[PDB]
Amino acid sequence: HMILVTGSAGRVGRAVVAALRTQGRTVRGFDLRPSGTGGEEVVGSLEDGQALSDAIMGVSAVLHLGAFMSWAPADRDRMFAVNVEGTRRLLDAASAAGVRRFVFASSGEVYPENRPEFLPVTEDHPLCPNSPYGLTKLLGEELVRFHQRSGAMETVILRFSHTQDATELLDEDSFFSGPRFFLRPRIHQQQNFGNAAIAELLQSRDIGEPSHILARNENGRPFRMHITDTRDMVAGILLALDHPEAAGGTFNLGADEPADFAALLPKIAALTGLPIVTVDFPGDGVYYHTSNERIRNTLGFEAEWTMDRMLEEAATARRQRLAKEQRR
Amino acid sequence: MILVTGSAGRVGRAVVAALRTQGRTVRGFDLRPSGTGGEEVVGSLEDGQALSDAIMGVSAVLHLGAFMSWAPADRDRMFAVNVEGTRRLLDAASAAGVRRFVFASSGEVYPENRPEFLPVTEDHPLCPNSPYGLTKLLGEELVRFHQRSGAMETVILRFSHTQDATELLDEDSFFSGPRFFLRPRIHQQQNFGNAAIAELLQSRDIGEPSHILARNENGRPFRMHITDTRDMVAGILLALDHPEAAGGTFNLGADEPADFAALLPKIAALTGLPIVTVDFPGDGVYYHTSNERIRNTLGFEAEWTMDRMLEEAATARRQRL
Ligand SMILES: NC(=O)c1ccc[n+]([C@@H]2O[C@H](COP(=O)([O-])OP(=O)(O)OC[C@H]3O[C@@H](n4cnc5c(N)ncnc54)[C@H](O)[C@@H]3O)[C@@H](O)[C@H]2O)c1
Ligand SMILES: NC(=O)c1ccc[n+]([C@@H]2O[C@H](COP(=O)([O-])OP(=O)(O)OC[C@H]3O[C@@H](n4cnc5c(N)ncnc54)[C@H](O)[C@@H]3O)[C@@H](O)[C@H]2O)c1
Ligand SMILES: [Cl-]
Ligand SMILES: [Cl-]
Repeated sequence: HMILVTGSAGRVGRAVVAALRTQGRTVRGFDLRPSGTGGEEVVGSLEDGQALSDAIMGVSAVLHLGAFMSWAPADRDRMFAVNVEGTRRLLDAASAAGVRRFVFASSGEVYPENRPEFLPVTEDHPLCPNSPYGLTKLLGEELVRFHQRSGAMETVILRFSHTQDATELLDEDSFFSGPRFFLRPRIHQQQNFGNAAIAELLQSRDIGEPSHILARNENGRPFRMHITDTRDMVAGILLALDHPEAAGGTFNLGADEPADFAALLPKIAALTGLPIVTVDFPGDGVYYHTSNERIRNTLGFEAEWTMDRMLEEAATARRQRLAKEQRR
Repeated sequence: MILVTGSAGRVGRAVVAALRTQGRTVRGFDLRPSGTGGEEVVGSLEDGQALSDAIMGVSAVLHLGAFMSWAPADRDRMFAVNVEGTRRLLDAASAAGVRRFVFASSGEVYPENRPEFLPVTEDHPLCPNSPYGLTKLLGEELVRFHQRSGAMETVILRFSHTQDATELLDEDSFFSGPRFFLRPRIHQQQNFGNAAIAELLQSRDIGEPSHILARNENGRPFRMHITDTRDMVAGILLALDHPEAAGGTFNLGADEPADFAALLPKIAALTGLPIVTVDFPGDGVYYHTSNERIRNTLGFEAEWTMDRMLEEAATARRQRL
C-alpha cells in the first residue's frame, strides 16, 4: 500500500500525513512546496504531467487536498489550471494506475454556504457556486462523479468546513482568524484585497486601541458559520479513506454546530481581555448551518473538538506567546 | 454584431448563412475558414489573442465551436477547447458587455445513451458517461455561473444529434455512413480500434454492400433523435432573439426519435440496398427526448420530418451516383 496526499504542506494535508505516519502507514506527499517534515514527498505542481506521473507511481489510494485559492483576477487562470485541469489529470492517472480509492477535498462554496436556500445545508442542497473558487470545486466534483460512475476506482467527495488549527483562533497574525476576530487585522486584510468601502468602514469603527470585531450583517444579524478543528477534519478524512461505506459517497465534513458570533465573541473577549467593536456589514452577511448528519450516520463520524475546547487551547497558546513577548 | 464560434462547422455555417441572408451583422470564429469569404476569425478558442479579436464590438455570442474525439491522445485538447475555451470566451464576452450568450450543449450531458427515465426532460439528472459529455456538462456549469452572477443573458441548448439532410444516404458521411451502411461502419470501428466489434460486423457482410439495422443484444432496434440542421438553426435563432429564452435551458431537436426498425426499410426503399440486421452486445441506444419546453416557451416548431429529410437525401444520392 501507499497513500498519496496532495496538498501535504497545507493545513489539513500536513495533519493528515502526520496522522497516517503515526499509524506507520506508507505515505507520499505531493505539494508545490516542501512540507518541512522531511517525509517522502514529491515537491512539484499538479499542473505538471511529469510530477503527476512520479507522484502516482505505486500508489493505492489518493487523498486529493491540493488546490489553489486567490481573489486576484490575475490568478484566476492558475486557479482553474490547478483545481480543474490538475484534478482531471490526477483522476485519470490514478485510475490508469489502478488506485483503489480517490478522496476529493471539496468545499461548502459549491452550494454556496454564503448564500443558502435553506438551513441546515444538506448534501442535496443545490450546487450553485457564486465565487470562482466555488466554481472550480464544483467542476472538480463533476470530474470525480464521472470516475465514480465509470471505473473500478472508488471515489469519496468531502465538502470541507472552514478549518483552523485551534491555536490560530486567537492569533492576530493568522491568515483567517486574525481578520475574523480582530478589527485591525481585518482593516489590513480588506485594504490589501482592495475593498476600500469595507476597509474605510472598519477604520471608522476603530476605538483607538486594538479590539475584537463582532461581524453582523446589514440588519444587525450576527455572523454564523462552521469553524472546524483540523483534528476533526483529519479524523473524517481517515474515515473516508478506510471505511467501506464511504465508497461512492458525498459528505459534508465539519463539526456539528456553527459558531454563533454573538455568543462566540464575548467568550473570545473573556480570554483575551480585548474590547469588542460590533460592525454591521452591507449585504446578507455570513449565516449558515451545515448538516453533517450523513457522515455521522454513514461512517460513524463524531467531532470531538467543540469550540469551547478549541478556545481553551487557543488561549493557552496566546498566553504563552504574550509571556514570551513580555519576558514573563 | 453577432459572433458565431464553430462557424465553419455543420450547424455554425448554417446559422451564419441564415443570419447573413437576413442582413444581420455576423462575425465567424473557427479553426478553419468557412470558404464563404465572409467576415470571420480563423483561429482557436485556446488562443487569448483570437478571443480578444473575435469579441470586439460583439453584442451576442452563439457558441457552437467545440472539439470531439474518442481517442485518449485527443482528450487534453477536447478539455482545452470545450472547457477552458468556453470559460475564457464567457469571461471575454461578459467583460465586453455582450447582451446574450447562447451555448451549444449536448444530450450527452444526461446521457441520452443511458437514460434514467423517458422521455428525457431538462430536469433529467446530468450524469455524462463520455469524456465529451463531461466537457459539455462542465461548459454548462460555466454558463450557469455567468447566468447567476452577471448581467449577460445566457441560453443553454442541448442539441439533438444533427445532420444535413444530404448526409443521411451518403456512405462517406462521418456519422450517417456508419450509422446506416455496414461497410462504412466496419471501417469506422476499425479506425477506432474496436477490432472485435469490427470483426462481428465483418462476419455479417453478405458479399455486397448493404445497410445495417442496429439492434441491441436482445434485438431491440436502436431509437434516437436525428434532427435536420435547418430545424436546429431555427431553434438557435429563437434562442438569440426570443425574450423568454433568457436564463433558459432547452432540449433542441425534433419531436420524435427515429426507430431504426421503421427507418431502415424506408432507407432501403430509396437506395435499393439489402439490409443486414446486427444485434450488438449490450443495451444499445434507445431514447426519446422531450422538446416540450422549447415548443411551449419559444414557439419552436420542428418542420423537417424524417420523411422530408430522406426525400432530400435520396435526391442528393441520385445526383451523386
Ligand atoms: N482550510 C479551510 O478552511 C478549507 C475550507 C474548505 C475547503 N478547503 C479545501 O480543503 C483543501 C485543504 O484545505 P487547507 O486549509 O489545508 O488548504 P491550504 O491552502 O492550507 O493548503 C493547500 C495546499 O495546496 C498546495 N498547492 C497549491 N497549488 C498546488 C499545485 N499546483 N500543486 C501541488 N500543490 C499545490 C499548496 O501549496 C498548499 O500547501 C483544499 O482543497 C481547500 O481548498 C479548505
Ligand atoms: N452535430 C451533432 O450531432 C451534435 C450533437 C450534440 C452536440 N453538438 C454540438 O453542437 C455544436 C455544433 O456541432 P456541429 O455539428 O456543427 O459540429 P462540427 O464538428 O461540424 O463543427 C464544430 C466546429 O468547431 C470548430 N472548432 C473546433 N475546435 C476549435 C477551436 N479550438 N477554436 C475554434 N473553433 C474550433 C471546428 O473547426 C468545427 O468547424 C458543437 O458544439 C457540437 O459539439 C453537435
Ligand atoms: Cl467573517
Ligand atoms: Cl448507431
